[PDB]
Amino acid sequence: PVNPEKLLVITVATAETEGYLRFLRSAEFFNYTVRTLGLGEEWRGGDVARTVGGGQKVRWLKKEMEKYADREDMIIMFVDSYDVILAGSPTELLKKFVQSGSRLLFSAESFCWPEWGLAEQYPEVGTGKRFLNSGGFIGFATTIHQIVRQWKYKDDDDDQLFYTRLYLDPGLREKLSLNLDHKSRIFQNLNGALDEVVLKFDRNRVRIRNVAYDTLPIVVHGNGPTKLQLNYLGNYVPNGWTPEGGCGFCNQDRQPPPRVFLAVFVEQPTPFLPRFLQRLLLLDYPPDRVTLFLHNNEVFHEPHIADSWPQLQDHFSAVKLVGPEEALSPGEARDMAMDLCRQDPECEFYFSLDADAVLTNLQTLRILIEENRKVIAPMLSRHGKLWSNFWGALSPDEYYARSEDYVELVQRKRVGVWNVPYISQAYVIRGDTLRMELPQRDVFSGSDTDPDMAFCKSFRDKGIFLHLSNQHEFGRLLATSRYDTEHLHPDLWQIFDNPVDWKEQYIHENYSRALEGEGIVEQPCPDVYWFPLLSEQMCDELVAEMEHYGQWSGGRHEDSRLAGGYENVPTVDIHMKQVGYEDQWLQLLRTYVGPMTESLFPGYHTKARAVMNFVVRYRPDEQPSLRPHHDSSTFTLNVALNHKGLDYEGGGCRFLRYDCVISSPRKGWALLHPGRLTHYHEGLPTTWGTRYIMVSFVDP
Amino acid sequence: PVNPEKLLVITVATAETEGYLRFLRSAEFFNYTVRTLGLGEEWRGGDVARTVGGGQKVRWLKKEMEKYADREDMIIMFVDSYDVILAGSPTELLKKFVQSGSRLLFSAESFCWPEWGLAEQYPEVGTGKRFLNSGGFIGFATTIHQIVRQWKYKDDDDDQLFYTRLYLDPGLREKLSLNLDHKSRIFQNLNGALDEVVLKFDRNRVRIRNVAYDTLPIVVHGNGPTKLQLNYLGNYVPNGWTPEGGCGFCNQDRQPPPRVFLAVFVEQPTPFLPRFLQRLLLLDYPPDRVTLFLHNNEVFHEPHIADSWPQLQDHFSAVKLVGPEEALSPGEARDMAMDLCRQDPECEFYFSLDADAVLTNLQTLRILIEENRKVIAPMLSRHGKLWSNFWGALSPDEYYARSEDYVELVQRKRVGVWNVPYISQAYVIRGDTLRMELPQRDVFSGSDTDPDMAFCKSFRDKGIFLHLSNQHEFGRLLATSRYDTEHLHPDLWQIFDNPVDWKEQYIHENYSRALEGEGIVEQPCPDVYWFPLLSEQMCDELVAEMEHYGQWSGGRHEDSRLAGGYENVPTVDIHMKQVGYEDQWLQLLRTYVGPMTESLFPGYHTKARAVMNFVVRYRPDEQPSLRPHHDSSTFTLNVALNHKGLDYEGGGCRFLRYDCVISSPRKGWALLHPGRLTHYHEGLPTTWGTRYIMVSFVDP
Ligand SMILES: *[C@@H]1O[C@H](CO)[C@@H](O[C@@H]2O[C@H](CO)[C@@H](O)[C@H](O)[C@H]2NC(C)=O)[C@H](O)[C@H]1NC(C)=O
Ligand SMILES: *[C@@H]1O[C@H](CO)[C@@H](O[C@@H]2O[C@H](CO)[C@@H](O)[C@H](O)[C@H]2NC(C)=O)[C@H](O)[C@H]1NC(C)=O
Ligand SMILES: O=c1ccn([C@@H]2O[C@H](COP(=O)(O)OP(=O)(O)O)[C@@H](O)[C@H]2O)c(=O)[nH]1
Ligand SMILES: O=c1ccn([C@@H]2O[C@H](COP(=O)(O)OP(=O)(O)O)[C@@H](O)[C@H]2O)c(=O)[nH]1
Ligand SMILES: *[C@@H]1O[C@H](CO)[C@@H](O)[C@H](O)[C@H]1NC(C)=O
Ligand SMILES: *[C@@H]1O[C@H](CO)[C@@H](O)[C@H](O)[C@H]1NC(C)=O
Ligand SMILES: O=C(O)CCC(=O)C(=O)O
Ligand SMILES: O=C(O)CCC(=O)C(=O)O
Ligand SMILES: [Fe+2]
Ligand SMILES: [Fe+2]
Ligand SMILES: [Fe+2]
Ligand SMILES: [Fe+2]
Ligand SMILES: [Mn+2]
Ligand SMILES: [Mn+2]
Repeated sequence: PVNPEKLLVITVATAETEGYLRFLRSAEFFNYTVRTLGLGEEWRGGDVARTVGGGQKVRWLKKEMEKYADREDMIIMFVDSYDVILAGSPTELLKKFVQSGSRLLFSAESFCWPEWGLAEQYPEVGTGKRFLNSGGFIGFATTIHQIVRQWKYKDDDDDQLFYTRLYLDPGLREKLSLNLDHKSRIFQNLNGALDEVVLKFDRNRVRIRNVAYDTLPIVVHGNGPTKLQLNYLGNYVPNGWTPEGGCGFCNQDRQPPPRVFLAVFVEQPTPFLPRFLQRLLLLDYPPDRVTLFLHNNEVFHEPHIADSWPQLQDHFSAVKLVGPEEALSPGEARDMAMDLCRQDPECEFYFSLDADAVLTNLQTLRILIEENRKVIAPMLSRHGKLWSNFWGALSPDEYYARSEDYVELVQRKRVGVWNVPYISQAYVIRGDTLRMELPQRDVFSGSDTDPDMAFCKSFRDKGIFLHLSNQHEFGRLLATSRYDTEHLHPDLWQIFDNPVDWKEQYIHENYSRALEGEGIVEQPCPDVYWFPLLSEQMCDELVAEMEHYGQWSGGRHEDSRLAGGYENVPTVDIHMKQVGYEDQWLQLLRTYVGPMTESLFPGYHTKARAVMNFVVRYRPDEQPSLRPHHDSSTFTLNVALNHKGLDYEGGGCRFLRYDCVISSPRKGWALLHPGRLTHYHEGLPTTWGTRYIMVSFVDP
Repeated sequence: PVNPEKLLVITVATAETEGYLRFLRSAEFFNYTVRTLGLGEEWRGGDVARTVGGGQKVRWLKKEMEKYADREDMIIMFVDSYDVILAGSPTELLKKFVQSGSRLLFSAESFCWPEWGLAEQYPEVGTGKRFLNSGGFIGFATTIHQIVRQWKYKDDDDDQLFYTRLYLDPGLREKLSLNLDHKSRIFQNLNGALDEVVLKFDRNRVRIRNVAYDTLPIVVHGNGPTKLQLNYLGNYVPNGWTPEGGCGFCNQDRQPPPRVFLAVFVEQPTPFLPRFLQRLLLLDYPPDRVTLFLHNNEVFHEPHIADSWPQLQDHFSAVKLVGPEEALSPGEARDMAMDLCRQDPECEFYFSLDADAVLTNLQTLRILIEENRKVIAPMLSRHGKLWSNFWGALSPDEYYARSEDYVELVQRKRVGVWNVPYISQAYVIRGDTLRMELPQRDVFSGSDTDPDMAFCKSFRDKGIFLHLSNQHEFGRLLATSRYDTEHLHPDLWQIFDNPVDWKEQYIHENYSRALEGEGIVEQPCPDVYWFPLLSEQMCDELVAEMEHYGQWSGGRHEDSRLAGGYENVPTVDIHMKQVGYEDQWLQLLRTYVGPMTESLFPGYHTKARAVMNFVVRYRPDEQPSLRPHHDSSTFTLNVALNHKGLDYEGGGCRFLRYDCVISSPRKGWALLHPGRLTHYHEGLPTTWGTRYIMVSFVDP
């Protein structure tokens, strides 16, 4: 049994990047002893991401190995650091090294790189990997010194070619007992083997398994174009996220805060923008520490911004509006906003927030800052769907792809802080990072690629992780796809596409409490119920939309009311069909009035069918009253839309068989009474002003 | 001006017949002085109704005229009496006689009778009547004596031929100044002039006008086959019936009573016979003075007679039943019944009453006896129609005909006691008349003519008036036309043909009071009303009819009830359609339930449409309960059909939204509640016995 105190891990790292730090954490988890070569030095090994190079590693390792040239008691494993994680213990590692019978075991990979012609010189291996990879090897310090001491080439010469040629010397391969880990018992290179690697979960740690060879590798190497696949595995392996411990590096359970530049982007017509702008005043972060930048690209939203701007200017430290008249593209506005923070050394954090992001968690900005990441996004999802503001994987084209764990993350089956290839709509970036690692202005622009993808590609090219937290519930994403802007109040038509936000804006705030009991619902007349249904904003916008149409009913107009053996009881009104709001209003009936009626009339069942839905206008100068009649409905819904006293004087609804009068209606409240046989009723005359009501004859 | 004290009317009458008495009344009305010749003598003038004769009148007049052979101061008018009425005063009569310039004025008629060949010998008259009639003449006593003294022929020789031949002597016609009343200024003979005579009304008397000659005759002579037309006129002229005085011989405004033989005839299956038989016990006449004879021709009615007979035998003086097993024809039974009274000198009055005659006036028999007529019938009419138990006129065939005043009599625009040609269904005949004037047994039989017509013809042949009183409301006539006897209780199906009698038998006695207010209707649960609808007999017969059908509902049977989003709520029941009672039950709904629902739910209007009408049977051993549900109706009718306690133990109807229970239903009473939305309800389990209810889902 080889003593783990005799094992030393050597790696190379010119800077403490997130990948290197991820490597060290995995090393410390298993109590590995790591020696890092080359910190602070300038990397002269060339663009190893694009071509060959890396000889500076061999030079640095050769110098280091002269100390141990005679240390036959020492085992050394050289590995990369930026794209390597450790999945197994030193004890298991040494046990497997001894089992190999090798004196210097190199990792094996599928490709013969960089010289593909040398493939013939390699020994024939049946079913395992055949060729050498220089990203990881392990052997006796004496044997390794005899190999690396022969380095005498340029810092930008290829390291793997150097080891390959020495390994292809049959006499040297035999003299020193060199070997390759063909079946990935110790080293797992990802390039050319993605379909062979799966995560193997344990209670408080995660590994990988090679299903081709049925092994559990110690070293996971995201070599070549597999950095993002290694990013995925590194979210779990070895103690990233565990079934019983949860994530292993997030905050989990949570004097001046850092100054922040908040950039808000309005790049398309988006619903509920006044609500979004009002919410900015409610973000739980000291506003004197926040500078606001708002780019509005829509003339449709200029009135919305204008209404909010006095409150925003009075609220935040400083404000800046870039309107549609600047003719800025989205990529130019986002480059501008980010560079305003980049060129300001007092900007410690950049917070980018799009208009379709609804932050229900007012502590979002705090939470993300405490995570102490370079880049981090809150997970936002569209209500009741899988679509959200991040990607778990990339197609080969670098386009959208669904990761293996995407649904688990979106459904918050697994929560934590996740290294992901793409984020959007909301993210917090460290100002230091913009100054030191992404100093260019063309972050979102510069190519024909979509700006939000160029942004993410810009950071992946620099080795900057893009983090995503679902540790908390942060909010949701508005549907903006086909937002019909040709209305006086377009958000009235948003009941289908954005129902949660529609309910918060238009359904009465005390509606849901009334539906749960709690003694809000009243019964002013025997079988006539009274409950809050619409908010004041819904009433005001519906009335406005009606008057904007203008074409109220006149003579010859017929309604479905029964009085004295006749249906000749008309009202001056507009039907929802005329204004194209019937489908929308029928949805309100199914979702909100139906369940209320079944609660108040136990035993009755409804699907809220209604052919007759209309807004009535009473006025002393045209039609102020409505004579006694029955409704052609099983039950009738009657919603007030303005204020008695302020907007009109005059009575409301009289139920004759009960001598019971609703004399003081309440604005967003609805009456619910039977339509036939029992509740013969009358609309009392409006004597001053104008009285609006919304009526539906449901279940005719 | 000729003194009316010089005028003497002479007529002939061997018996004080109704026609003679009618003549004398008209004579006394105008203060005429009448000398009647031949009373008590045997009539030897032959059958003047069938052929020639009447010379006995001329012989009797000749003897009488010898007293006045020299009385030039005296004017004498000879007229018939049995078929003559006087329509004018002696003063007007003498004024017209003088105006004629005649010394002996004979009446004129259209026909030259009895020798038609003598027509050529008559003077030519332009447009008036040409030939002589011996039924009336007026002249000086000296001139008349010179004519009648030449009589020397047989008692059965023709009187009119005698006068005609003397009138056709041109020298004698000239010597004595004989004339004919060509234009009916004084005498109106009806034969051949019916289309010329109309009634002329005054305030307190009635005349006739000749529209051909525009005259007002003094004497109306129903000569030949016009006796019945004279009967019609005699109902008015001169003071029979007047617009301001009413009838002039009826009682108008009304110690042992006469003994009566009451003969009841059941010659066809007739509805409501048990009610008819029960009514016999309620006729307001001392039953110890009444003998009952009942002829039942229908085996269908034998059980009905059997049930009633103990009460009838105990009630009346004596009773006699002739059943179907005697095989008596209607004419034989009516001959038998009438002859039982005829051969019994203690029978002072005969009262014949048919089973389809409903006497609503329990004083009928008294009223008719007080009228002191030989024959008299109460006017009975079929409800809401003109058909009734008399004819006003006869066709030439002696068949049915509508008289000019028939509708006025049936509608009781004119009331009185009327001389009519035909009566039926109910009449009171003086026993003396049967003994002395109609002694034959074959009154209804003897020919192929219908028995009821033979009866009336028998009396008209004897000169017996058939009287009809509409002076009071006496009753009605049942429709018996198509009485469907193939039912367990056929009278249940009589709602159309006999609705007044159907209502009295089957509709609850206190229903109509409840419909007029009076605080019978109850409201045991909020909008659930409770009123009496059916009588106990209706409930018992409907249940019996249901059990007699027997085929109650079982598994797989579906009803129109809504519970928990489903229509799977069945009852063990029978639908009215299955037993062929739906049309009948829908008529009950329209007539009785509809108007009640409109009274209790002001504003609602109904035509009582119902596809779902059925009787439910609850039993502990099959289906004792009915789970909570809604009804597929605007409102629901729910009628109990038996007694809680006596017939079943267990609850009734529970309305869940009100915690209101109808725990003690009342038999013929009905519940009336809404069917939808508000009155979710349950049928509580029947724990002992059997519970029947009648349900209708009206206005679905
Ligand atoms: C919803 O209900 C709350 C509480 O029941 C209402 O709040 C009250 O508002 C009145 C004036 O409108 C105040 O006088 C009370 O003090 C408030 N009570 C509380 C507990 O805050 C609220 O107004 C209701 N919402 C709407 C739209 O009517
Ligand atoms: C119709 O109403 C009358 C009176 O309202 C009912 O007669 C009463 O009957 C009860 C017993 O049933 C007696 O105790 C009372 O004395 C009666 N009152 C009178 C004024 O006679 C009659 O029962 C009702 N008819 C039906 C079929 O229920
Ligand atoms: O600027 C650099 C680039 C490279 N490296 C080290 O050199 C190794 C080789 O780089 P890379 O993993 O990107 O090459 P690949 O494995 O894809 O061939 C990295 O893991 C780092 O340990 C470094 O220290 N500084
Ligand atoms: O039995 C009789 C029949 C006849 N008359 C009288 O004779 C008249 C002639 O009879 P009738 O009127 O029937 O003959 P007609 O007018 O039809 O020729 C009657 O009016 C009676 O006055 C009579 O006294 N006894
Ligand atoms: C690592 O070493 C420390 C002693 O410094 C020990 O407490 C810890 O349990 C070790 N961890 C493992 C995984 O062996
Ligand atoms: C008939 O005579 C009486 C006198 O006895 C007289 O009172 C009556 O008014 C007279 N009637 C007529 C109609 O002349
Ligand atoms: O005026 C009211 O509140 C009642 C109006 C009404 O009942 C109707 O619209 O049919
Ligand atoms: O049992 C009862 O009285 C109620 C029965 C009922 O409601 C029905 O027949 O539908
Ligand atoms: Fe309308
Ligand atoms: Fe209404
Ligand atoms: Fe049924
Ligand atoms: Fe029911
Ligand atoms: Mn590498
Ligand atoms: Mn005559």
